[PDB]
Amino acid sequence: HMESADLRALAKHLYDSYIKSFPLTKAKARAILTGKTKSPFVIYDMNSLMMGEDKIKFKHITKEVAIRIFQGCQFRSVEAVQEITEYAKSIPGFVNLDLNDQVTLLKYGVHEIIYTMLASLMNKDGVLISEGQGFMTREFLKSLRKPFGDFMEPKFEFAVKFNALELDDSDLAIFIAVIILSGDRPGLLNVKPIEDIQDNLLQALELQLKLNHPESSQLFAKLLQKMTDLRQIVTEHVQLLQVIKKTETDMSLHPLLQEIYK
Amino acid sequence: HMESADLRALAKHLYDSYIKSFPLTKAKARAILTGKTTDKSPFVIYDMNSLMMGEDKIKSKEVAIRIFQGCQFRSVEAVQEITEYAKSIPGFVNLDLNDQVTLLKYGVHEIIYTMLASLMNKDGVLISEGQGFMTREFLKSLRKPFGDFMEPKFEFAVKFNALELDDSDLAIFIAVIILSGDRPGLLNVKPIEDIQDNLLQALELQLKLNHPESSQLFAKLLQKMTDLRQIVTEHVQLLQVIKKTETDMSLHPLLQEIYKD
Ligand SMILES: N#Cc1ccc2c(c1)c(-c1ccc(C(=O)O)cc1OCc1ccccc1)nn2C(=O)c1c(Cl)cccc1C(F)(F)F
Ligand SMILES: N#Cc1ccc2c(c1)c(-c1ccc(C(=O)O)cc1OCc1ccccc1)nn2C(=O)c1c(Cl)cccc1C(F)(F)F
Repeated sequence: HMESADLRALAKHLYDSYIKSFPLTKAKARAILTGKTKSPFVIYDMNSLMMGEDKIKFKHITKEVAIRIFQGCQFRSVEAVQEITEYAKSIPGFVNLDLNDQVTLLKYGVHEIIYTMLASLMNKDGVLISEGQGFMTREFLKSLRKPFGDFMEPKFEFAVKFNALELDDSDLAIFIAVIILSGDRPGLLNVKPIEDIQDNLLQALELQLKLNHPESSQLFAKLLQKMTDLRQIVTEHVQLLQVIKKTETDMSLHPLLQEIYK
Repeated sequence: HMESADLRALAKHLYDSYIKSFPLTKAKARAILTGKTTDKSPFVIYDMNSLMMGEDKIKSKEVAIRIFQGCQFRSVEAVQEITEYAKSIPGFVNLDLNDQVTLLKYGVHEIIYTMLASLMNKDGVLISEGQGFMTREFLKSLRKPFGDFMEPKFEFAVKFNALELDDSDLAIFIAVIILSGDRPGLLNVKPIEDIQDNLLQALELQLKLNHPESSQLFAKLLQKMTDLRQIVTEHVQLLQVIKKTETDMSLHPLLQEIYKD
């Protein structure tokens, strides 16, 4: 169906575009998390949060602290959506799809991709922020009041298991493309070219994982099994947000801000 | 990890055990559903009157309850058939005993949905070992919550059935579902994953040999193991709500144990 050279070309194409599209790759994030490269500024409690937003001055972080961090996660997610959207245009065939289907694939895909790429920034002890210039501890995030603490912890829980696959950026670039080209998103008009592109991406991912992880038994199957979960986690996620909206009233934004985050 | 001759041997073993464990294969269900055979034709239940004729042909409760209890009775038998099949999977009975219980507890429902599809087409489902056929339309028109309890099974089945898997494919697929290392509370994840790795390898080769023109059927089938997780969760959220409303219903103790947490 496809030749190995075409699959390697597709894989290289996607890695290159993935490098241009996302500000902090997994390779650089890991160097920061491990201690293998200016230490990031560490946020571990209320006082160090206050110094970090007065020193680094995070555009997301800057009345109650738990609310402020939660909304900072939203600000960054909105940024990620545009980065993923630009990445999608580099996937071969994507821009030739019907315009409504492009929108639909992005609309229902970004949540899964944001979770996936968040893991690249996370270890069991915390998460990089502001392009790796800061590090906020898991314990500080989990200890936020209300439901905000239990909103943060499931991301870490997923990340630790996903990170045990030890995927690198060239693996992730194809994996992310596969998620986008999901022919079962609701309301798609023309499923057939979407599945045709996804089939080529899956062949590419399969070959990429055998060449890059030749000792990792059935990694391909295990990664698709993670694409199973991601569906669940995302559904859990939206049910968490809606509960927050109906319970909390200290969370009103300028109506324009609400529209941006709609 | 395993060689192809070993993978083909595992596939044949599993298909043999599957035939021995499940009385109504997909091959026989399809022969019944397709027809042009006088001897295998089912009696079709499509409304209240034909249900009552069916009990005098195929062989005090409100109709939706009676149908619902028929589903439970057969689900319990399915659990029994799946348990018997599971013990034939190499390595399964050598696992920690608590993990065997745990794998069955979280696996039977996903398997029941998978094998229910074999009995289904877009118009209804085989019952009574294929002697009867109850229409989708009749099931969906049951009152209360029972009508919409039936329909999602059909929605999954029409999509799963588009893969056109036969029984030798399904025997390996079902084994993979059972040997899932991510079930909550497992004690020894690694020996389960080691078994699943061999079953996945076996499934991969089996689908390439049996569906050589079916591009990426392996990946599409594992993606189906996605939905199944969703369907099962919707199922229990319906089943519990029904439990809280209806008391003319009692669940079989085997099923009761499975749904606890
Ligand atoms: N620790 C943690 C934590 C917890 C919940 C989170 C996130 C982080 C993030 C997130 C995603 C991507 C990136 C990135 O740099 O690539 C950075 C992120 O946060 C950095 C950050 C950490 C600490 C305080 C402020 C910001 N997103 N998010 C969501 O909740 C989320 C998700 Cl996963 C998917 C879709 C939509 C959303 C959201 F809109 F609702 F936010
Ligand atoms: N159409 C349809 C329909 C709809 C809901 C159903 C079922 C069928 C079945 C079921 C499962 C396996 C088999 C089999 O022959 O292998 C047969 C089945 O039904 C046949 C049949 C249909 C109509 C009237 C009488 C019998 N089970 N079930 C459940 O609801 C179910 C499930 Cl999936 C898992 C666990 C527990 C349950 C239950 F206890 F709650 F019932």
